[PDB]
Amino acid sequence: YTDYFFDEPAFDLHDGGYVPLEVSDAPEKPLNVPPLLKPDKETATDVYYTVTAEAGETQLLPGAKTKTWGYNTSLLGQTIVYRRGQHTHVTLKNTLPELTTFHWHGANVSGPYVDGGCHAPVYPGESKHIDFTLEQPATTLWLHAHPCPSTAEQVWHGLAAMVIVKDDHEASLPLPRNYGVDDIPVILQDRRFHENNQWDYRADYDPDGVAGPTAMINGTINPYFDVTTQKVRLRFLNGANRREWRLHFADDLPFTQIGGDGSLLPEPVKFTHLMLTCAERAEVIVDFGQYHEGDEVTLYTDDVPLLKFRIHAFKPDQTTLPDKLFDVKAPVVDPALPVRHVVMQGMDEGVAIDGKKFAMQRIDATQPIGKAQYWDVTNSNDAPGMVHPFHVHGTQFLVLSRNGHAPYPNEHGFKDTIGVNPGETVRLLVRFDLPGVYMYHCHIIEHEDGGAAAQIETFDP
Amino acid sequence: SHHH
Ligand SMILES: [Cu+2]
Ligand SMILES: [Cu+2]
Ligand SMILES: [Cu+2]
Ligand SMILES: [Cu+2]
Ligand SMILES: [Cu+2]
Ligand SMILES: [Cu+2]
Ligand SMILES: [Cu+2]
Repeated sequence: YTDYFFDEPAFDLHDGGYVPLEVSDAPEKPLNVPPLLKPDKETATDVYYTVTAEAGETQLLPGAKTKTWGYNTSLLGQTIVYRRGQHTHVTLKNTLPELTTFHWHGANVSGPYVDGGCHAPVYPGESKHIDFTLEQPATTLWLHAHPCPSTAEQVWHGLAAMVIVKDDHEASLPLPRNYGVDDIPVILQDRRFHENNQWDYRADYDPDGVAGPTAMINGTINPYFDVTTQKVRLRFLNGANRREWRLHFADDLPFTQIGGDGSLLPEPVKFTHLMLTCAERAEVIVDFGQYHEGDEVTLYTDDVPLLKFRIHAFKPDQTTLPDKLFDVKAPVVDPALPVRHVVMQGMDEGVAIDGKKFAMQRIDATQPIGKAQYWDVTNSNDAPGMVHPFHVHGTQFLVLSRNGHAPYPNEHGFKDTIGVNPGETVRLLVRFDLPGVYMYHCHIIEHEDGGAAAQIETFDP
Repeated sequence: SHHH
């Protein structure tokens, strides 16, 4: 028995071109925690932010600095806090040598301009302004680049940032919430270092997914984290181009998932082993109560150590989580509407959706706003296949079934990305609140760039 | 506990 929910035969580690992680010989160092991006101005009703994509240099390994890109920093980005109900104004500035896109993955905003996908280019040296008001539950989202094609290369350079959404309900729960002390991002990525400590996407390119052997956690090699509280909230984001993370602690220390892509979970779910596909988020609580000062607990993926938790002195907490975290209010399907069938096909260069590759001017589907529809999403890859993380812009969906059976224990909240196993049909409940144009695609980023993407137009009827 |  595998400890994870996905189908073992389909794990990334069965690919012929699989790249194992190796522990780097680089020095151990403190986990970089990206600072909170300070607003330009904030009132209760409004918040103003400037977000600048920029090119710089980061000391990742001894010797030469790695050339990297980031938002408001050299690599990755400062964490951006949004609040449900607050009118948000954002100045998007591009100081890169390439055009880019500012994609708010999981933010229910209008498409395709505010959404910041393929049709929202910001050229070098120019600025754009956007505004929106999030009307969605508290969760962890993220920002990343999304020029079509060239998404994979821009993310590789380092254009990803964690986005936190706050709401009244979540503020009232007994959760670690002191950012950088007991509540931290865990942005899981891999890279390959070449001569002079540089990255080289083009040398490492593979149409089925790029992965390197060195794990990078919040832009840090060989990180440790100093624990100064009994409980810690980890916001896991899989920011890798392709790699799956199979997370567990030494000695199978339990942890509890309280959150998924789009919302808190309806109920807490206890885990010893958690698998995350690309773009998935999982918020977990780890209780270090059994441990004493000077102890050490290692977070692993498979047999490879990722992050070392060094236990300092902490005040007792021993709080309980309620049995119910969040009320999931499922919409009613519109019974006039057919079941939508979406089929992901191919591997390597042959990836496609419903028989076609992406065309920027072509609309592939329509759906009325405010009306929930069943989407049946199929991964048609015969064995041996791979888990395809399917993502829909502009919405948070609910998962109803997997091959006619229950979703996984941690998939009863709102989600925007779901891993579809080979041969599997998952049934989703999908509603768009806002009119415009939205993409759906595989979130193995090389698959997206290789054309495994379609666009849907939503309209007011 | 090795993994896989
Ligand atoms: Cu206003
Ligand atoms: Cu404005
Ligand atoms: Cu994304
Ligand atoms: Cu997205
Ligand atoms: Cu184990
Ligand atoms: Cu996308
Ligand atoms: Cu794919």
